[PDB]
Amino acid sequence: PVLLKSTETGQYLRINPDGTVDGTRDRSDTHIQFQISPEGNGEVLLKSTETGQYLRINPDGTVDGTRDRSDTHIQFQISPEGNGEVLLKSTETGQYLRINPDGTVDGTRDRSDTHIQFQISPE
Ligand SMILES: [Cl-]
Repeated sequence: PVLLKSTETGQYLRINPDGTVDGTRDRSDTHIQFQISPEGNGEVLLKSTETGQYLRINPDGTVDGTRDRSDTHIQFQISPEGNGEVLLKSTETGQYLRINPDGTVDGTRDRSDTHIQFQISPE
């Protein structure tokens, strides 16, 4: 498993069993563990290790978890950002995953937003 941490706020992405997605600094939470798996030849899915849910950025910018493997909004591209940092971009909507300082998680098309930078680390 890997962890997905917001560089700016030091919060880890978490998919809760209720399907909501938020950020936490609780390193002991089992729900911050992810598996990155291939989808076709150029994309990835980001799946919760403990709940089996996939991260989804909806067209309206909300971010939640789903187990619907047919959903077209669970596909991501990971793009290097210099240093050990990456952006996590929805292929379908062109939105970047963002963790806000209040712990909410959402999507934005603004590539200059400081809250879209992530560091991926083995657990
Ligand atoms: Cl905020």
